[PDB]
Amino acid sequence: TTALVCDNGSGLVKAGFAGDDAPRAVFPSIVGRPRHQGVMVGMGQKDSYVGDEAQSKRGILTLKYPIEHGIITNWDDMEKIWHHTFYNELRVAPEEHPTLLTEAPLNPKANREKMTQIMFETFNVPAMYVAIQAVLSLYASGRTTGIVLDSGDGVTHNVPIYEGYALPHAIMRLDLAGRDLTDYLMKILTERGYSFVTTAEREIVRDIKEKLCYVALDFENEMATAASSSSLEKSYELPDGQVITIGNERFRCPETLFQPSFIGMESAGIHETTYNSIMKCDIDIRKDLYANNVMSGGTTMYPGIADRMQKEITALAPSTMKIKIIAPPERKYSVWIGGSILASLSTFQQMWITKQEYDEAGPSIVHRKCF
Amino acid sequence: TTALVCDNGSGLVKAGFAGDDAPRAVFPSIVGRPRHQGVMVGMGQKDSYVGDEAQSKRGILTLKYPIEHGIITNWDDMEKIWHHTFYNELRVAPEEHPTLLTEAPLNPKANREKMTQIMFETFNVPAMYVAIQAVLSLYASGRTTGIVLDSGDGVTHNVPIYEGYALPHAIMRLDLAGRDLTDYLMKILTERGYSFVTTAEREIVRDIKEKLCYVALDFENEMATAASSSSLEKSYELPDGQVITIGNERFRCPETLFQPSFIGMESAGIHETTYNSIMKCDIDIRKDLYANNVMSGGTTMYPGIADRMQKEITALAPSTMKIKIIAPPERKYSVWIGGSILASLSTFQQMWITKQEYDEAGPSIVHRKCF
Amino acid sequence: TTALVCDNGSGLVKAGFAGDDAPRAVFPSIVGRPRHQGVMVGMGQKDSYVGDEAQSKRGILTLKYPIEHGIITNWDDMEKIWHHTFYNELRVAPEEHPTLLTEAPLNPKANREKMTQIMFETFNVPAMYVAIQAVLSLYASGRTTGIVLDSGDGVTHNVPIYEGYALPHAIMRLDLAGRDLTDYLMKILTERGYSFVTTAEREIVRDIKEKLCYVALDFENEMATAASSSSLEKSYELPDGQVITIGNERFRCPETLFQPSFIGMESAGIHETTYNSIMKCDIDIRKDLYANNVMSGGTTMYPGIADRMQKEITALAPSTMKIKIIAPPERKYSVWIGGSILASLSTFQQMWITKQEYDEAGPSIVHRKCF
Amino acid sequence: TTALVCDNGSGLVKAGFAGDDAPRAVFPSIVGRPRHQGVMVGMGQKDSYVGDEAQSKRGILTLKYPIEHGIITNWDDMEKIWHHTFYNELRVAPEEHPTLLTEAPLNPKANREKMTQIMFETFNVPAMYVAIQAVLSLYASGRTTGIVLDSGDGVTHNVPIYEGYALPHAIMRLDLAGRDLTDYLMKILTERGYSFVTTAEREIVRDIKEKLCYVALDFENEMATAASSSSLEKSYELPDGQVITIGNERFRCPETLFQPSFIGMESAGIHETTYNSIMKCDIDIRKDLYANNVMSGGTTMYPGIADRMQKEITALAPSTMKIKIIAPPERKYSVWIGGSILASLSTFQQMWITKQEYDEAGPSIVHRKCF
Amino acid sequence: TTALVCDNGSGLVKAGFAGDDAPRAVFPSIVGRPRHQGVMVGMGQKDSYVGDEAQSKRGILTLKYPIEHGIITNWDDMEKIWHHTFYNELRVAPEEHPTLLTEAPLNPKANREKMTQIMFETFNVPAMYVAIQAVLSLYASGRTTGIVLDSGDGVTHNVPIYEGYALPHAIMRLDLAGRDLTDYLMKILTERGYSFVTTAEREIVRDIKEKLCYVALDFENEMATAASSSSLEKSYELPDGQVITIGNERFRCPETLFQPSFIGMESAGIHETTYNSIMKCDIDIRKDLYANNVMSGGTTMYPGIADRMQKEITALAPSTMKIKIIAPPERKYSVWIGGSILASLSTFQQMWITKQEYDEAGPSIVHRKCF
Ligand SMILES: C/C1=C\CC[C@H](C)OC(=O)C[C@H](c2ccc(O)cc2)NC(=O)[C@@H](Cc2c[nH]c3ccccc23)N(C)C(=O)[C@H](CCCCN)NC(=O)[C@@H](C)C1
Ligand SMILES: Nc1ncnc2c1ncn2[C@@H]1O[C@H](COP(=O)(O)OP(=O)(O)O)[C@@H](O)[C@H]1O
Ligand SMILES: Nc1ncnc2c1ncn2[C@@H]1O[C@H](COP(=O)(O)OP(=O)(O)O)[C@@H](O)[C@H]1O
Ligand SMILES: Nc1ncnc2c1ncn2[C@@H]1O[C@H](COP(=O)(O)OP(=O)(O)O)[C@@H](O)[C@H]1O
Ligand SMILES: Nc1ncnc2c1ncn2[C@@H]1O[C@H](COP(=O)(O)OP(=O)(O)O)[C@@H](O)[C@H]1O
Ligand SMILES: Nc1ncnc2c1ncn2[C@@H]1O[C@H](COP(=O)(O)OP(=O)(O)O)[C@@H](O)[C@H]1O
Ligand SMILES: [Mg+2]
Ligand SMILES: [Mg+2]
Ligand SMILES: [Mg+2]
Ligand SMILES: [Mg+2]
Ligand SMILES: [Mg+2]
Repeated sequence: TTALVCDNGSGLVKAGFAGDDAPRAVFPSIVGRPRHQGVMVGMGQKDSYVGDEAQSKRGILTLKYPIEHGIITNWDDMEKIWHHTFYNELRVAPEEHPTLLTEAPLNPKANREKMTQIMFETFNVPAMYVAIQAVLSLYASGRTTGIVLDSGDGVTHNVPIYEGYALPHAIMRLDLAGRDLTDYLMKILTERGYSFVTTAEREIVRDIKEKLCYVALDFENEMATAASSSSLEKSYELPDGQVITIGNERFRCPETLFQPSFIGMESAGIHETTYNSIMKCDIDIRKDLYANNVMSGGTTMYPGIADRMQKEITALAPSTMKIKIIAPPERKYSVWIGGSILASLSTFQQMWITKQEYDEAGPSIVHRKCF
Repeated sequence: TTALVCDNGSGLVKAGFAGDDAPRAVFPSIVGRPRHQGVMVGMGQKDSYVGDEAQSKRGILTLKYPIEHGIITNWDDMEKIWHHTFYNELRVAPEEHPTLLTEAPLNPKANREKMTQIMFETFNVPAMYVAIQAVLSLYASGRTTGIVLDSGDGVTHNVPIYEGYALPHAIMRLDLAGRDLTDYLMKILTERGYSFVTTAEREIVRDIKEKLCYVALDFENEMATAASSSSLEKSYELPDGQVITIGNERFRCPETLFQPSFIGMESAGIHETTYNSIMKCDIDIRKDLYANNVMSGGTTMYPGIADRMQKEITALAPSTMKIKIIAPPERKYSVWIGGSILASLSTFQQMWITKQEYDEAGPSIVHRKCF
Repeated sequence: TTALVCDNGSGLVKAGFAGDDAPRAVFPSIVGRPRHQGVMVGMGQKDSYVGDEAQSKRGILTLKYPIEHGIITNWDDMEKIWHHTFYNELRVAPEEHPTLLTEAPLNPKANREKMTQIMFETFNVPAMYVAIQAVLSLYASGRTTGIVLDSGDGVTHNVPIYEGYALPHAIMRLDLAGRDLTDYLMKILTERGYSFVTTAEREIVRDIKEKLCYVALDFENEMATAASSSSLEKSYELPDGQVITIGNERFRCPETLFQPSFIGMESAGIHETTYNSIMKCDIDIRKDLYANNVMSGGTTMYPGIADRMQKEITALAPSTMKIKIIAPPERKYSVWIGGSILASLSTFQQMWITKQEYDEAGPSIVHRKCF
Repeated sequence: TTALVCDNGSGLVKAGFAGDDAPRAVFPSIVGRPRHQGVMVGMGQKDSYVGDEAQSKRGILTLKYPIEHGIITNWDDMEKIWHHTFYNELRVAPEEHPTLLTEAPLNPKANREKMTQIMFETFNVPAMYVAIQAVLSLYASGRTTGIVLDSGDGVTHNVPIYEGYALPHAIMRLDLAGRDLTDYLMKILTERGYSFVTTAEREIVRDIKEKLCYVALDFENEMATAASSSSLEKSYELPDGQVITIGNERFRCPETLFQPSFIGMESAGIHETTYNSIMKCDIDIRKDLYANNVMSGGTTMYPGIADRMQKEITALAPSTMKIKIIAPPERKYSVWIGGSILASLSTFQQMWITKQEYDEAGPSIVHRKCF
Repeated sequence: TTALVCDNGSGLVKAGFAGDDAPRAVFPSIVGRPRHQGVMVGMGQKDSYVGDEAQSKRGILTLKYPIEHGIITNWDDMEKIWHHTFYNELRVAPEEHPTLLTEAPLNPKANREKMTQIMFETFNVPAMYVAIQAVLSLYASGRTTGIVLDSGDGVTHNVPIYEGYALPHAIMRLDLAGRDLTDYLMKILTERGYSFVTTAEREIVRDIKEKLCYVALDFENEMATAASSSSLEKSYELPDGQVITIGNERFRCPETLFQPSFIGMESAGIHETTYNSIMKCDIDIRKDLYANNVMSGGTTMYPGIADRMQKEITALAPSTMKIKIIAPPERKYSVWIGGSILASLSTFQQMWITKQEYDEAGPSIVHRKCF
C-alpha cells in the first residue's frame, strides 16, 4: 500500500515506495526525438524515447530536458516522463498511492502550482505533498541541526535548520550547478582537440566527468605538479573505441565550484556561500552550524570535495570553531531517503493534500505548512 | 517537609527549601518564543522555552521578561515560569509547602495582590507570605541595624532598619538598575563597532558585563590612565569564536551608578542616595547607619564597588563618623538566605497567610504585618 | 569662495557649495571593476569606474560600495570617490574650501577619525566639520522642535530635538534600510520567475523599487484587493526591452518597514520605533514631538508612507494627541540643505576644525561640540 | 493476385511476384541491333533483340544498355525491355498488379519522374512505388541496423540505417562499379594479347570475370607469389573453342575496388568509403554499424571479398571494435527479396501510389514518404 | 620596414604589409599533387603546385588543404604554403619582418604552439603575434562595441566585445561553414544530373556558389515562387564550354545557414546562435549588442544575407530593441585590415613575441595577453 516517493530532479528521476530502503526506478529526465528524416507514424517506430531508452538510442536523438535550473519549462515532456515512470518503470496505478514530490526552494510558484494540478487531474492522484529537498536530506542524515548543501544539475542551494525550526530567512540559491560543470568541460576539453557539440556528445562528457573528475585540495599546487606527466593524465575510452587522454581538466573543472568566476559566474564560491549564510544567522546558532555541515547531491560526489570544503571553511572561520562536514555515502539518494522517512512517519500523515482539499480550496493550498 | 523560598527577582529566579543553605534551582526569568516561521503544533517542538532552555536555544528565540522594573507585566509568562520551577526544576507538588515570596518595596499593590491570587488558585498553595527583599538581606547578614542597599536588574532600593523597627518613612527606590547598565554597554560598545541589537545579543552583553566590568576607585584618573594601552584592554571570546577587545567600557559602564546622568537618569548616584536617606532619619540613628552599610544584590558584584562606595560616602559624611560597609561574599543569595532563615524561624510561623484566611478575608490581607 | 557641503551617504553622494539651493554633483557611491578578463594596463582602458561611469558601463563591472550600514569599509574606493567628486564632478581645488561632512549617529569612532585624517592629509583640506544628518535635516525644515526620522540605504535613525538642545539619550539606530528593501525585492520577485543575482541586476531592482513601490495604508486589505487583477499589476521595461509584470510586491516590499519580521529583522517597525523614542523622553516634551514628526531621506519617498505612518502612530498614541507629520518635497536633499544652511550661517563659522588645530591637538578633536 | 517486384538494375532485370521466394524472370538489360546490312522489314526478321535473345544472337548485334551509372538514358530501349518482361517473360497483363520498382539513391529526379509517367501511361499500371535498393537489401537480411553496401554494374552506394530511421545525411555514391571492372579487364588482358573491343566481346569478358576473378587478401603478397606459375594461372575456353590463359589479372582487376586509382578513379576505396561514412555519423551509432556491415549486389560475389573487406576495415577502426560483415548467399537477389517482403507486408500497402493519386497530384508525388 | 600581416585562413591566404590598405598576395591554401602516373624527378616537372599554380594545373592534381575546420592537419603542406608566400608571392626575406598571424578562437593549443615554433625555427622570424580574427574584424570596423560574426570555410564564430573588454565567456564556435555549403551544393546539384566528385570538381562548385548563390528573405515563399520558371533559373558555363542551369539551389544552399538541420547539423542557425550569445551576456550589455552586429568573412558575401539576418534577429528580439547590422563592403578583408591597424599601432608594439623571448620562456608564452 503506502505512498510513492519521487525525486523529480533536474538531472534525473529517482522513484520508489515509501518505506523502501532505495529507489526502484532510477533514470535520466530526458526525452529524445529523431534527428534525421523526421518520424514515421503507422509503423509505431517511436519519436519519444525516455530515460534509458533515450540513452540506448542516443546517437540519433535530440536530447531535451524539461527542466532548466529547477524550473519545468517543457510540461509536455515532463508529462511523458511522469507517464513513463508510473506505467513503464514502477508499473503501478498512480491513483492508488499518495505522491511525495520534492523541489528546490525559491522556485517560481507556477511550478509547484501547475505540477500539482497535473498530478491531480491527469494522473488522478489521491493525495500529494511537496517538500524542500534540503530538508529531506537532513532527515536522511538524522540530524536535527545543520546546514544542508544540496547540489544537482540545475541548482545548488543552502538551507540551515536548527533543531527543526528551519530558517527560511537565510535560504540561498545558486544557478551554478552540474550542467555548468559539464559545459565547462566541453570548453576545456576543446583545448586538446576533443570537440563535443551535440546533445549526445554532452551526455558523453557527463559520463567522463562522473568517472574522472576530482577535487584538488590545493588547485594552485595541483596545477604546479600538473607541469609533469603523472597519474593526472588519464585515458578514457569512447563509445566507438577511440581513446581520450585528460590531464589538468580532471580537477580544473571541479575548481569552478570554488572559483565560479571561471565561467563568468560573478558570485561567491560554495565555501564562501556557506560561510556567508552562517554569518547571516544569529551568533548563538553559528557554532552548531559549523560542526554540522551536511552535504548531499550528485555534485558532491567528487573525490575530496568534502576535504577541500572543510579546509576552505576552516580558513574563513575562527580557529577555535570546530569545522565538521557530514557527508556519508549514498549522498545521491539523501533526498529520496528523507522522503521515504517522512512518508512512513506517522505524524506526517496529516500533511497530505488530498485532491478533495485541492478541489475545495484551489491551487494556493500547496503553500500551506504545519506539524 | 517545611516550606519553599522563592527569590522571584527581575533578573532571575532562585528557589530552594527553607532550611537549605543554598537554592536548588537557579535560572533566568526568561521565556523564549520562535523568531522564524512561527511554530509547529502536533510535533510538539515547543514554543515556550524557559530559563536555561531559553539559554540553550537562545539564537532562534525572542527573549522576553515578564517583569519590568519589579512589576509583573506578562502574567502568562510569569505563570509559565512558576510552573517550570515547581514541575521541572524543584519537581515538587506545590500544594505540599508554604511559599515565601519576596518583592521590592513600593510596588503597585496589584502585583502583590494578583500574584497572591494565582498562588492560591492556580497552584493551590496552602500558605504564603510576601516579604521585602532588603529586610531579608539584613537577616542574612545577621545584623539588627543597618542600611540595606539591594540592587538587581529591575530596581535598586534602600531600606534602613534600626534594631528591628524598620523605618518605612525613608525607603527609597530607583529605576536605575542592572538592565540599564546592560543597555549602556550596548550603546558604549557601539563606539568600537560592536553592535548588539537582538535579545540574544542583549544576553551576550550581560555575560560580558558580569565577567569584565569593574568599579574604578577614581573614574577620572582611571580615564587618564586609559589613554595608554594596558590591562584595561581585555579580550572576550564570543559564542562563534570571534574576539572582542574592550577598554574604557570596563569601568565606564559601572560609573553610571555614581554618575546616573550619563543615561539621562536625572537623579542622585547611589552614594548620594544612601547619604540622603541617612540625612532623612533622626540624628540619633545616623551614627549606627554609617557604621553598618549592608550591601547586597547582583549589581553589587562589581570588583571594588564597595571600596568606591565607602570612599564616596566618607567624603559626603563628617570626618569623625566611621564609615563601614558590610559586604560579605554570596551577596547574590542574601535575600534568599534571609528567606530561609525566617521560614525556619519558629516565631515567624504565625505570619503565614493560609488560603483559608485569604478566602475568608480577601485580597487585602496581603498587606497585614505583626510579630 | 565659501565652503563645500558633501552628503557622503550610504546610497549616493550629493555635493555642492554652501549657499547653493541644490547640489551640483549627484551620483551613486559605487566603484566598478571589470568582471571578464581582468584588466588591460598601458591602453588606459580603466578598471575603476565611478558613479555615473559605473552606471554607464554597469553590465561588465562588479559594483562595490565602500560603505556598509553607514560604515566605511573600503577606504581605497572611498578615496577614489572623493577624488572623482573634487576633480571630475565639481572640479574644484579641494584645499580652497572648508568641507562639511555628515554622518549617521552611533558610528564607530574610527570612521569619523580616519575619514578626517584623509581629508586633511590626502586632500589638504583647510578646515572641516562633521555633523549628524538628522540634525541637519531639522535645520532644513526650519523647525526648532521635532523628531527627525532619516532613512537611507545603509541605516535608519531617529533623533529628537527640543528647541535646540538635542537629546542624545534617546537617539536610535536601525540596520533596516533601503538595501534591505532591495534585497527583499530580489527575493520576492523570484516568486514570479524574475531572478536577479548580479550587482548589475541589483541596481536594476533598485530602479524598479524607486518607480513602482508604494505604501499601502492597510496592507491586509491591500492584499485582499490584490486577489483580483487591477492597477496593482504594473508593467516595467528592462534594459534589453523585456517586460516585467509586478503585483503584490508593489507594496509587500514597503510593508517590511512596518513588519520588519519579514526579513528576520527582530525589532520594532518604524512607527513603533518612533513611538518608543517618544516614550523614552520626558512627558512634558512628548506633546510637541507628536505634532512635529519630521521625515526625510530617500526611503521616505514611497507614496503614502507619511499617511501610513501617521495612521499607525495615531493608533499607538492617546487619542487626544495631535499627530502631525512634517514631510515636505525634496526630502532627498534635506540633509544637504541643512548643511548649506549651517555652512552659510555666521555663528557656525566657529565650528570649523582647521587642519592646524588637528595637527596641534590630534584625532580626538573631531568629537568636540559647542555653540 | 498481389503485386510485382522488379529489380530494374543497371546490369540486369530480376522480376517476379511479391511473395515469391525468387524472381521468375532474370535476364540482362540489353537491346541488340543488327551490325551488318541494316535490317529487313516485311520478313519480320527482327532488329531489337532483348536480354537472352540478344545473348543468343550476340555476334551480329550492337549491344546497348539503356542505363548508364543508374541513369536511364535510352528511354526507348528501356520501354522495349519493360514490354519484353511483361509480355514475354512473365507474360502477365501489367495493369492487374501494382509494381514495386527500385533505384539507387541520389539519382536525377527526372529518372524517377519520367519512369513513373511511363508506368502509368504506357503500361496502365494501377499503383506503384519506388524504393531505395540498399534499404530493401537490409530488409532481406532481416536486420534493423547496419550499413548496406550495395554494388552493381552502374553504381556502388552506401546507406546506413539504425533501427529503422535511415540516415539520409550520410548516403554515399560512387561511379566505380562492375562496368569499370570489366573495362579494366579489357585493358589488362591486352597485356597478354587478348584483345577485346566489340560489345559482344565485352560480354565475353564479363563472363570471364564472373567465373575466374577473386579477391586476394593481400594483393602485394599475391603479386609476389604470382612471380611463379601456379593455380593462379587458369585456362578459359572461348565460344569458338580457343583457350585463354589468365594469371595476375585474376585478382588485379578486383584490386581496383580497394585501389580505385588504377583506373584514374580519384576517390576512396570501398573499405575507406565505408569507414568514412561511419565517421560521418554520431559516435553513439558507430559501434553497431561496425558489427553490422551488410553486403549485397553482384559485385560482392567475388571470392574472399568479404574477408578482404573485414581485414581492411579492422585496420582502419579501433582495435576494440568488433568488425563483422553480414554477407549471406544469394546477395544477387537481396534487393529483390526485400521488395518481395515489403510488397507482401500489410503495413506497406499504404505506400502504393495509385494512378489516380498521380493524376490528381502530379509527378512530384513520387518523392513522398511515411510509415 | 614594418611588419607582415598574414590572414592564414581555412579557405585562402591573404598576405601584405602592415600599413598597406590591402593584401598584396591573395591565393587559395591548396597544395596539388599529380593524379596520374606518379611524378617525374630529374626533369623538375613539379609535384607540389601551390595556390594559383594548383588552380592553373587543377585538372591533373589532387587538391588538398592543410587546414580542416581551423586546424592545421598537414603541417608539411602548410610549410610549403608559407614558403610560397614569402619567396614567390611577397618575395621578401621573412626574418626582416615581424609576423602577425590570426586564428579562430577555441583552437587546440597545439596549433598556436607548433605554428609558432615553425615560424621561429624554420623561417627565423624575429617576432610574432597571434590574434583572434573576430577581434581584428572589429578593429577594421572601428567600433569599440559589437558582436562579430566571422565566417569562412572551416569555421564560423562569434565574439562579443564591449568597449574593448572582450567577453571570453560567451565566445561561440560552429563547424558549419563554407565547405559545408559547398558540399551541400554537390549533393543538391546532383538532383539535376550535375555530378561533381573530384577535388577539381569541388573547386568548380565553389566558383558557382560564389557567383550565383544568394540569400532569400523568405525561403518558404521563395520556394513558392520557384514553382514557376523565372530569374531564379540561371545559366553557368563550365571550363569546357558546357552549360549548367541552376534553380532552387541558388538559395536552398544558403538556407542551411539558417536551417543547419538540412545537413544533419543538429545545432542552432546563425541568427539563433547570435541571439543566444546575447542572452548569455549581462542584460545591461544586450542593448548595444543589438544595435552593433558586425558581420565579416567570405560566407557573409551572399546577397541579402544581412537583410535576412536582421529580419530573423528582429523576430527573436523584443520589438523595442533596435536591430542594426554593420556590414560594410570588403568584408573579405576585414580581418586582414584589422591586423594592419594593430601592427601599425604604436601601443601594440609591446605585444610582439620575440624569438629571444620564446627561447628564454618556451611555447607557453603564446598564450600571454596585456595592453
Ligand atoms: C531576464 C529577466 C526577466 C525575464 C523573465 C521572463 C520575461 O519571464 C520568465 O518566465 C522567466 C522564467 C520563468 C519561468 C517560469 C515561470 O513560470 C516564470 C518565469 N524564469 C527566468 O527567466 C529566469 C530563469 C531562472 C534562472 N534561475 C532562476 C531562479 C528562479 C527563477 C528563475 C530563474 N531568468 C530570466 C533568469 O534567470 C535570467 C538569468 C539571471 C540569473 C543568471 N543565471 N535573468 C533574469 O531573469 C533577469 C535578467 C530579468
Ligand atoms: N560520480 C560523480 N561524480 C561527480 N558528479 C556526479 C557523479 N555522479 C553524478 N554527478 C553529478 O550529479 C548530477 C545529478 O545528481 P542529482 O543531484 O541527483 O541531480 P538531481 O538531484 O537534479 O537529480 C549528475 O548528473 C552529475 O552532474
Ligand atoms: N559578576 C557580576 N558582576 C556584576 N554584576 C552582576 C554579576 N552577576 C550578576 N550581576 C548583575 O546582577 C543581576 C541579577 O542579580 P539579582 O540581584 O539576583 O537580580 P534579581 O535580584 O532581580 O534576580 C545580573 O543579571 C547582573 O545584571
Ligand atoms: N522614488 C523613491 N522611492 C522610494 N525609495 C527611494 C526613491 N528614491 C530613492 N529611494 C531610496 O533612497 C535611497 C537613497 O536615498 P538616500 O537617503 O539619499 O541615501 P543616502 O542618504 O544614504 O545617500 C535610494 O537608493 C533608495 O533605496
Ligand atoms: N560471380 C560473380 N562474380 C563477380 N561479379 C559478379 C558475378 N556475377 C555478377 N557479377 C557482377 O555483378 C553484376 C550485376 O549484378 P547486379 O548487382 O545485379 O547488377 P544490377 O544490380 O545493376 O542488376 C554483374 O553483371 C557483374 O558485373
Ligand atoms: N561571392 C561570394 N559569395 C559567397 N561566398 C563567398 C564568396 N566569396 C567567397 N565566399 C566564401 O568565403 C570563403 C572564404 O572566405 P574567407 O572567410 O576568407 O575564408 P578564410 O577566412 O578561411 O580564408 C570562400 O571560399 C567561399 O566559401
Ligand atoms: Mg537532488
Ligand atoms: Mg534580588
Ligand atoms: Mg541621507
Ligand atoms: Mg542491384
Ligand atoms: Mg577569415
